Amino acid sequence: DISTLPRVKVDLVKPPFVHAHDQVAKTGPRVVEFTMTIEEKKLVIDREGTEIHAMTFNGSVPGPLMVVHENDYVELRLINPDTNTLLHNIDFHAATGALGGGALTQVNPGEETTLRFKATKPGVFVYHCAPEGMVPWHVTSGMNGAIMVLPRDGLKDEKGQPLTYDKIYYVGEQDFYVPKDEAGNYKKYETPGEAYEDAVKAMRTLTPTHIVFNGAVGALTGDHALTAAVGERVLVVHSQANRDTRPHLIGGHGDYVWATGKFRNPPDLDQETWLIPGGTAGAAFYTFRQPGVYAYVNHNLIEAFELGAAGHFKVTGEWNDDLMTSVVKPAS
Amino acid sequence: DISTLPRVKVDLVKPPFVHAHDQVAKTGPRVVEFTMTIEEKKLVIDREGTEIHAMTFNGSVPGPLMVVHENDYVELRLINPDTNTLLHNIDFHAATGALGGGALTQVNPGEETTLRFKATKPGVFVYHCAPEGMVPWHVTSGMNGAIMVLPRDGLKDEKGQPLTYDKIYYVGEQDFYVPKDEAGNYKKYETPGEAYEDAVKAMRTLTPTHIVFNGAVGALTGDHALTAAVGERVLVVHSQANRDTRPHLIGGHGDYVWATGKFRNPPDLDQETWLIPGGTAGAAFYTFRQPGVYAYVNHNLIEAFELGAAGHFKVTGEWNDDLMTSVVKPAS
Amino acid sequence: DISTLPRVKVDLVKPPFVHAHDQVAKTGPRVVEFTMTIEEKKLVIDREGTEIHAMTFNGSVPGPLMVVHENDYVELRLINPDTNTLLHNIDFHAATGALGGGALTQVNPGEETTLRFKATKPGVFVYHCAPEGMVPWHVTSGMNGAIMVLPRDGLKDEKGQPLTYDKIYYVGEQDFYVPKDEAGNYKKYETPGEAYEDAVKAMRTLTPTHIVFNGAVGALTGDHALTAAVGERVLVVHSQANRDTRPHLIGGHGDYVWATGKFRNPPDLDQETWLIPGGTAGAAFYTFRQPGVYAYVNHNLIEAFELGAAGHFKVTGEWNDDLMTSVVKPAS
Ligand SMILES: O=N[O-]
Ligand SMILES: O=N[O-]
Ligand SMILES: O=N[O-]
Ligand SMILES: O=N[O-]
Ligand SMILES: O=N[O-]
Ligand SMILES: O=N[O-]
Ligand SMILES: O=N[O-]
Ligand SMILES: O=N[O-]
Ligand SMILES: O=N[O-]
Ligand SMILES: O=N[O-]
Ligand SMILES: O=N[O-]
Ligand SMILES: O=N[O-]
Ligand SMILES: O=N[O-]
Ligand SMILES: O=N[O-]
Ligand SMILES: O=N[O-]
Ligand SMILES: O=N[O-]
Ligand SMILES: O=N[O-]
Ligand SMILES: O=N[O-]
Ligand SMILES: [Cu+2]
Ligand SMILES: [Cu+2]
Ligand SMILES: [Cu+2]
Ligand SMILES: [Cu+2]
Ligand SMILES: [Cu+2]
Ligand SMILES: [Cu+2]
Repeated sequence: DISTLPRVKVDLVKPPFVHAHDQVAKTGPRVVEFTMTIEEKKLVIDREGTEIHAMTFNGSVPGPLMVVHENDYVELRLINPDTNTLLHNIDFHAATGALGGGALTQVNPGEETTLRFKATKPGVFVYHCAPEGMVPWHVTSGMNGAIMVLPRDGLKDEKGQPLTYDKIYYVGEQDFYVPKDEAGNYKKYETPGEAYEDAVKAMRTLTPTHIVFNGAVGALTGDHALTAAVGERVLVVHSQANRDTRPHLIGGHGDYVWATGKFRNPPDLDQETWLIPGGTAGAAFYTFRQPGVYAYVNHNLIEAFELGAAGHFKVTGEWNDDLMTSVVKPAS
Repeated sequence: DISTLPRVKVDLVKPPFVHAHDQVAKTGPRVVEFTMTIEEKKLVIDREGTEIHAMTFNGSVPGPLMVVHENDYVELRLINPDTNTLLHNIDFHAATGALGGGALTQVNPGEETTLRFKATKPGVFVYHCAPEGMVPWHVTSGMNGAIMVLPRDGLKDEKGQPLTYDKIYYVGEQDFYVPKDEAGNYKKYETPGEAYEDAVKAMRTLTPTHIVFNGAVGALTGDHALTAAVGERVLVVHSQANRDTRPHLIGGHGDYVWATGKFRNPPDLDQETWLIPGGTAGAAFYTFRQPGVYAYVNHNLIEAFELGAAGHFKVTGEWNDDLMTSVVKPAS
Repeated sequence: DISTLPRVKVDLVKPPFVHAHDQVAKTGPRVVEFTMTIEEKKLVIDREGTEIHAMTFNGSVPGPLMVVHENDYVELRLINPDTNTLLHNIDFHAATGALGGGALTQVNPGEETTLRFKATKPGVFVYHCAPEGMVPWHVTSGMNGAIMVLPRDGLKDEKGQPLTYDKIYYVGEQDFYVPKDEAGNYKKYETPGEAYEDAVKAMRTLTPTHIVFNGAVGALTGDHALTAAVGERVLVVHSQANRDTRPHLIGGHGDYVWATGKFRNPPDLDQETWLIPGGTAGAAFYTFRQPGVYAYVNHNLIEAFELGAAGHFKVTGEWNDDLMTSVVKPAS
């Protein structure tokens, strides 16, 4: 009887940050309420000024990470304002039935809907838009995110002992397929609907023009680098709604990885690189042991360093010479 | 001494159905006899009327699923009638030696051969044609299928308790590479041999023109949708003989998945999407909990909704509002 | 205190062979010293005489396999002679900090450097060149290899019992992207630097022109086939520094596979085919049971038989008819 359960309202934050939550559940099951507003907007995705018409949940690519516990109810109010032009919906891979909620959430511009589902399976899961006849176009225009359903007693290692993270980041990786003219220049369109048939042709090549983290080439660099300190335990959630990726922390490892993101399974240990299949979210836990700049990449290095799938951590603290040292610096 | 073992003759059925078998072995080891006849035939693969010269085992793409138990002997009579034009053979990934039987089964049109092998390893496995110098052409023309070798005591969960399926379906996913003229129109050929050099060039792009389930775009839809009922336990065997795929049940999960298809390993639990590498068969077990239409896709959504890798389940029974419900239907 | 540890100098051997080592450690932790010399050289990669400017560690593609034990120190002297033209470095995925050593090992032609790191995590790991702004170009020109960090007590099966290999081979798989003129003919260049902008354009297609084992189409065939005997236990280490692969032994299996190469995890059993993600090394253990020719392939069969990713084992000994036999040889 759901009317007797506590309700809690959560305000979502922009990726790669994550809203505040408890790892170990401090209450019984709740109905957790979220609101998202669909925004169709122009996005500049690279250093050259290439623009697309992005389709977003809450104004960002990816959409924000939602965090609940196993056997909570998720109640989502989804708003499609009349400033948009397209019909949208939402499919949660975490949910059971009705095409993951897609069949129940079709909203024209000017409409809203509220869906509730029970989070019965622990893990990270993709959510994405999926309107009949236009599914890949929506998804590859940026309309995807993830939801983390924590076990009520938090995360566990391969022996069942507690694993506790100090920080958590969300990396959404996005494949874009920007249409090109005959010579290979990217095309521009006034509206999203203009691009439709050129978008289909670009997608059918199966060759993305850009692969980015957090919506743009270089989005997780500079002043937007991820930060941590030596000794901190960091959880990195990584989603790809459409195409396989293979994350790698340059200078580190995945100490504990759930590559396909489902926490009832034991993690894989000591990974150099792991495969997250398209349509999946995964999670990697790492304890930093050395200070400095780290790069976090898709380890198809072309996709990383030419197409955009690379970000940075900046880590503070003490250098450990036992782990690594230059015995003879580069010299003639 | 094989002459003292019982012999049983099995008649194969068309995919996505599977011949009758026992999950838990009701007899000791047997020699299980199968016959397959190679058919080269014209196939229409999409709604536009694109035709290829398919190369098939038993007239279907994929070839039929064979089912035996661990330590049975498989005896296959392979017939290549003189109405075909090409040399064929068979390679079982389940078998040990002689290129999986490929070296022993080369049959010109007008010839037959009988191979026997012992099924020493439990799991689902690919089989495919593999004639010297023309291996990918045969495979990507549809000449592949799968064989399931059940443990003698049936399937087990991650704790070693019995898992029993009520229904079993076989989904063969096929990458096709249809040659195109300069403008991008699909070419046509009177005979398979005509296509050879254009087929090689099309394959070398590594970009399939169509990716389909059960031999055609929309083959597992409409009146050919897969069916189940709420509460039924369904095993879905999925093979891809040449290229990676990432199955996903839209509105459901893989409760227990053997992504690389080998049953001595514990299954992965609660999967949203799983990766079956090319040259592998995998298996996913799901208990349906909600009625309605489900879509089963390769979750590269371009491959699914543009190139053809999507089918449907239609599930009957009672809706459960506790799992999912529309709190406020789409409204202005 | 590292000055009190024994030092041992190892001389590396050309792939696919591996330098002599102990499986179970016969000493305490050591500093293990290796030298590698960078060689930029012309390489013929296919039967047609296509040439590239390869960038190599120690003259080979892949670079040589290094073998140490968990908690040894690796000390590498890296030499870039003044006959080379480019700046190089090395990144070990086995190492912790400084971009896997990349930040500390930048060597112009005419320079050398010595790096030491502690091998804290057991497994096979990729190493590769990774100079700032030119990472994929170096890697896809062949500048990668692998390092195996054995547990001090050797390898273990899924139950923790010892697994001992009689032979070990290293297969480096390399994706090349040879630039093409308008008609599709491969281009030629006097120097590596000439190719730079054409190399970037070729890479951005994400479509390799050649995928090879040990640096050339057909390198592991003929008199260079891998050898074994019936009853031998063989470990095959396989790396791919940039792109996913799916190894398969034709006529055999992976009895025990660490697909992502990290030995603290239990192996997967009875694999037909396994996925090694790009930027990973994996390892497969097999006991041969039948004599004859086996092919070891990437089971995207186009990549194998058209693009070059295939090699051979030749296995000697006794044929076992119980496992497989021709009951009726091919006949009219
Ligand atoms: O600015 N809206 O695509
Ligand atoms: O956009 N309707 O609230
Ligand atoms: O789905 N593409 O890896
Ligand atoms: O091909 N998937 O990155
Ligand atoms: O190890 N960095 O690609
Ligand atoms: O999907 N389990 O990591
Ligand atoms: O109709 N045979 O290709
Ligand atoms: O086609 N020979 O039976
Ligand atoms: O083998 N192609 O995923
Ligand atoms: O790229 N494999 O679907
Ligand atoms: O969740 N359906 O792509
Ligand atoms: O291959 N084991 O699922
Ligand atoms: O011959 N050096 O590229
Ligand atoms: O190339 N310097 O030793
Ligand atoms: O990274 N390509 O499989
Ligand atoms: O697409 N990787 O072989
Ligand atoms: O089974 N050989 O591709
Ligand atoms: O990465 N473990 O096989
Ligand atoms: Cu949408
Ligand atoms: Cu989906
Ligand atoms: Cu054939
Ligand atoms: Cu095969
Ligand atoms: Cu280099
Ligand atoms: Cu790397």
